[PDB]
Amino acid sequence: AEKNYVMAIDQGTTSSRAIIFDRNGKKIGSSQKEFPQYFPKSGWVEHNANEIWNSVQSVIAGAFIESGIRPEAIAGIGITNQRETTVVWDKTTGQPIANAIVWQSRQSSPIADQLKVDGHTEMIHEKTGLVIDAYFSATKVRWLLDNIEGAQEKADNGELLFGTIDSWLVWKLTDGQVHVTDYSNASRTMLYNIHKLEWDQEILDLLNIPSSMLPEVKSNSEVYGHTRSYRFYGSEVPIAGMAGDQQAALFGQMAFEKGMIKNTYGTGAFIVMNTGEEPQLSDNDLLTTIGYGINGKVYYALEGSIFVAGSAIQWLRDGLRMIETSPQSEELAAKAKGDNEVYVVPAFTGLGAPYWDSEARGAVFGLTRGTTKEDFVRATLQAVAYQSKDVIDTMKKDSGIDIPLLKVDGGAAKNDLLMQFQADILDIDVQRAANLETTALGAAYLAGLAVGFWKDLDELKSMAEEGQMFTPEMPAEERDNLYEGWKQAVAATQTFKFKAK
Amino acid sequence: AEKNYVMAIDQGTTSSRAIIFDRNGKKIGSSQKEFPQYFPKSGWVEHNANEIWNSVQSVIAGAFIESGIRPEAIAGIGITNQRETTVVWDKTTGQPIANAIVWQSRQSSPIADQLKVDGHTEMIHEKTGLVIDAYFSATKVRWLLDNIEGAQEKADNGELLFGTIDSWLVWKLTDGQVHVTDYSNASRTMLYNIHKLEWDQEILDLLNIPSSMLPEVKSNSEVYGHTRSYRFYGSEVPIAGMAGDQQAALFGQMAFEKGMIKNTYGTGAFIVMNTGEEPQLSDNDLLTTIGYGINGKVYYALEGSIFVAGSAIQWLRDGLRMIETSPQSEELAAKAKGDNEVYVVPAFTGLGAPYWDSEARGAVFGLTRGTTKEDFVRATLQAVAYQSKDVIDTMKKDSGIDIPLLKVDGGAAKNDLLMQFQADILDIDVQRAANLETTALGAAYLAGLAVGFWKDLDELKSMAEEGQMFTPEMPAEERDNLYEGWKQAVAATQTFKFKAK
Repeated sequence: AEKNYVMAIDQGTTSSRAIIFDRNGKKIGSSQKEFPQYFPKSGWVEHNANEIWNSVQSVIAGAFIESGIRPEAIAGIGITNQRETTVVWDKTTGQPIANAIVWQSRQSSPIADQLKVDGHTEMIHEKTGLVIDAYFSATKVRWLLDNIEGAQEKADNGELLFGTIDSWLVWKLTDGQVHVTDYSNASRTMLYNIHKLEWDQEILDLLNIPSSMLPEVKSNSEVYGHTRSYRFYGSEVPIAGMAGDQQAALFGQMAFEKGMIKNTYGTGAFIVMNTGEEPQLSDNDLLTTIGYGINGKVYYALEGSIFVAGSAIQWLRDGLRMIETSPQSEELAAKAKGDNEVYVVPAFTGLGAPYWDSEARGAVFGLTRGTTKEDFVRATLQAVAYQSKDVIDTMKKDSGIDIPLLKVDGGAAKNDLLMQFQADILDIDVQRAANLETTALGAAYLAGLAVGFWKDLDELKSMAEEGQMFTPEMPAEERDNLYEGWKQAVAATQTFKFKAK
Repeated sequence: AEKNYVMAIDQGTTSSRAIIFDRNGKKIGSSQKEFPQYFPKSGWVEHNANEIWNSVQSVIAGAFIESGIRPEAIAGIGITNQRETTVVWDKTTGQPIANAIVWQSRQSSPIADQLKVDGHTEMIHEKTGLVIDAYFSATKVRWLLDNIEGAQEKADNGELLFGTIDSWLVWKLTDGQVHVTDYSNASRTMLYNIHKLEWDQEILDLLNIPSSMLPEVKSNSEVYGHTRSYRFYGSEVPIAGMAGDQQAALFGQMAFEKGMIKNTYGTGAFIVMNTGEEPQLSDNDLLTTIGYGINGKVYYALEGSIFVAGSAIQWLRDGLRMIETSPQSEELAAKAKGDNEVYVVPAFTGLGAPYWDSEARGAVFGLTRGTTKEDFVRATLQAVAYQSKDVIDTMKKDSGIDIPLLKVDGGAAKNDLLMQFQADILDIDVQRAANLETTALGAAYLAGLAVGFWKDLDELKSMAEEGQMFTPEMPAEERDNLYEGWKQAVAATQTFKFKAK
């Protein structure tokens, strides 16, 4: 009955993963599994919430199998997830009313556009810290209530429940007894007032979304409940940590103080800076969101979202069929002999921060007869490094402070050439985490703190390990020219706004 | 809780699988997973027994996840397995002393040859119904005790245990509380007397194998014990059915009466005929083994083993890299345009029944400038149909009876073209099971009968499923020419016995 381990579940965009950690933060067992991605229409991205649940069941079992640990030895469970993605389900049957709409989907953009034409931009920003876009949960719920036959009526009759992925997983783990979400995930819905810390009745009324659908909002570190005995191999394990994946990574990077910033390279790339208990500054071209709430306090953050990063490589593999495997991209890019003047702006679903141009589409520039597959792949990889600079330069201007160090993590961070390029273009040190899955580590820490597995933040910091440090080694003239080309490439991309009439 | 399902675990040569069945015998959930194959020296084949256990834990979990059924709803578990494969482990640590030696391995052939030169053939055949060969467990255990430093002494002191895969799995499921095996698996060890129904001391003494290593032998349908709640996802479930995979298939085909025969096409192909409560003395060139023990009686069988069947296709994929995937073989074979005079005799590790020539190796004949990849693949696939005829003709000769019908199952039986060819060459009806995994079905039936899930054999017959029937449609002339060529090819293969030095 000795509880010597904590489990973290990371439900991502294209795969789910579960990891069991010991008191020292060491990985004892891990498992990962992909699940189906659906693209019913150009720009639309959907997931089957039941398939997501099955992938989570699979990796939880997989982690126990690799570790050889008994479920009764788990002290607590932490859950982290792809944010914004929306699920609406029937409370009695627990069956989703349709596929979940992924954060990547643009299917609800017409609703978002209408909200802007009505002049609600400043209003929404004041309350939520966000920009009006189909990226967030709000318009996705509206889309579901508009397009799923009889859904609005069911919702008005209090038969339907809304939830981002964290809420959906806890509902499953507690078999319908707990319907909750944490501050971080709630702030990404565009339905939550991040200053008053409550669901915004004004926005809810505006979008005709009943309150009966909404989960209780709680902190990121506390016992929300426990797994049903039959939901965790006979044990009732405490579910005590919850956070959106990018915020969990911030916590896992131990970015607990104002100014601390990180970038996670995954399906998309997300730069997040801790701004403390007071979001006292300008957040122009960025997002003001809740980093995490612990010990009765709420810590805000500034964020810059780059929608397409790893998915650009997936496109080279599945769309153009240019590369056989995603990891192969690194091999090909390292062999590029071009002048490095080719630019790929993979804005498949619009440009993210600091642009926020939903009308822009993917583009390529500087192509010559000598451009090779290697050059094309290299340009595609470099795009995330360039836009990360666009975001960091914006943060520096908004915060007014200086950023001498960037902590990084995520799958793509494994590419040494790319991380070196990132440091080179930014002209600041880039410190990679000892273990790329800092997202899961962050969730584990939140749960661990809630159940006393770890006594306080200081004990966490004592587990810190030093990861590979990448220092700039590129002249000012070169990096200036490289970045200038990128700026002009994005500008040209933004001029192409063809709309068939 | 209410028990409305039965689970079957089939631990095969290259993969493991778990299937959950309902009262009507319908599949509610299934899962399969491959595990590592090790080839240390040419002719040697080994498995890591812990990796096999992990593959089983994986598919058990996968079957529950796909089915949506809870372990508390399982009435009983049936276990079936690759036969002969040997594991020797430390009773205390539970750790295997080395990799398990697979039935395919020839590493113990020097030990088997030495037994023949010493003239023990008649003695062994009379006691076990088998032939002296590295195929069976006996020489594998001796190999382990000869080559694993300190193993013999630990065995003499009773610290080591021996077990075929079924025994190892039950040992793992009961966390070392039960060390048992069934009649069918014990009969394949070449250490068990199938007439007296007990381990044979004379053979044990001959091979210097301590009786302290041996498991208790029980029937194929009875509760051997219950799972430990932490070894079967939270529940203590009866383990009530156990049988070698080929015998489990025989039971699943419902070949309960004397004369009923079947062939299972998988990694290898095995023809098994039920001989009733009487072991057939006229078994020249074949094997007399135990089919299964149930209702207080023991039913024997006559067997013909074709070692290389599906593994020949695996060879075309991984060895010659002639085909991209195993299923691609059928598509290629269907396109062959040659006159079908190319013969492939895939005796990689020697010829099985009715030849039993351990010195023969793989060979090909009838090649011409016009022979294509398609022709080569078709010839490879046809080899199993030809040797199956060699086996069936031997059974007819030994039993002195006709065989009008042959029931077939197995993953490879899915090839309509191959099954029709089988029927054409044999000139008899070939009835394929509606459910190719009759092996798992047989295991589920044995376990079901043991826990009263099904009351009797007549109830099993009631849920019988009708499969595709294949009738001969090839003229005697073509039929005889095709087969005559095969006989001449095998004869030529047996003349090549080159031994360096």
